[PDB]
Order: sequence, then structure tokens, then C-alpha cells
Amino acid sequence: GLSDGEWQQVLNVWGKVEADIAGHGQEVLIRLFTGHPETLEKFDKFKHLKTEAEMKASEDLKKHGTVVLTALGGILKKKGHHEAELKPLAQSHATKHKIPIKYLEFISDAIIHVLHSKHPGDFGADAQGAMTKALELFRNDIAAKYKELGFQ
Ligand code: HEM
Repeated sequence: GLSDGEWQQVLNVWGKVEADIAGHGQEVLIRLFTGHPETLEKFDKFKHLKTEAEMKASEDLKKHGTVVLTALGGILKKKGHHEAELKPLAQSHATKHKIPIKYLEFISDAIIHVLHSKHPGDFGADAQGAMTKALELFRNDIAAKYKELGFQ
């Protein structure tokens, strides 16, 4: 649960992402894969990437970063009223991709890391607080669907 002022902060931060969705999406995925290499093993189409240079050169990885961040932005713009948008993603991630909730924690922290890295001094404490709460809400609502499905 976020206040109106907190949602305003989230959507202000998101404007930074929308100015360069592919570059932000690329860096989020690279931070996830290099910080948590077990996550790469869930992607049949990226497991061939051995070095970060290969990851950086991969146009398909940038394409997938755009898909991921486009979906997250659509969810965030609902300001918590995201049941219809979130349900298919929870279902696909539990039943088809088999992504433990821990990896959603990993990517949430990676988003925070990338925002500070690309906008140093321009991602203030209030903005970090509101973005973190928004990602917690997203993860928590996914977690409820995972529990329904019995997925660990
Ligand atoms: C911000 C969180 C994330 C969002 C919004 C997101 C969104 C999406 C979307 C829109 C798709 C394509 C449609 C679908 O299959 O449902 C996708 C595919 C996928 N997601 Fe996620 N995802 C997230 C986090 C993760 C994480 C943490 C992992 C693994 C560590 C992951 C693994 C995958 C895989 C394996 C695919 C299939 C890729 C393919 O082979 O083309 N996702 N995701």
C-alpha cells in the first residue's frame, strides 16, 4: 500500500526509465546475471552467454530487457490496481519458467542498483523509498499467487 505522494515519486522515477527503456533493461538483466549466475540458467536463450562482454553485445538480451521493463511499467502505472496485469505473469513464472520468488527479490534490488548507477545523485532517498515499496508490493502480490499454486 502506497500513498498518492509515493505513487507520484514512483512514476517520476519511471520517467527516467522510459527515456531509455532498452539501456535500463539491458543493465538490469546484466546486473542480475552477473550478480546471481544461477539466474542465467533459467534462460535457454541466454545460457550461452559466458562473459559480460557477450551479454553487453547481445541485441536479443536488450530486446528482452525492453519486454521486461515494458511489462513492469504497465503494472506500476496501475498504482496497485494490477490484478489483471499481474495474474498472467505470476502464472507463467510459476508454471512455465519456474522462477522462485527469491529471483524476483534479486531483480528488484538490481533495479535499485541500476537506477543509482545511471542517475547518481538524482535518485533521492524519498524516490528510493517509494520505488522499493512499489517493488515489494509487486513481489508480494506475486507471492500470494505462488502460494495459491503451491509453487516454491
Ligand atoms: C520485474 C520482474 C519481471 C517481469 C515484469 C518479467 C516479465 C516477463 C515477460 C513479460 C515475459 C514474457 C511473457 C511471459 O512469458 O510471461 C517474461 C519471460 C521470461 N521471464 Fe520474466 N519477468 C520478470 C522477472 C524475471 C526473473 C527474475 C526471471 C529469472 C531469473 C525471469 C525469467 C523469465 C524467463 C525464463 C522468460 C522466458 C524468456 C524466453 O525464453 O523468451 N523473469 N518475463
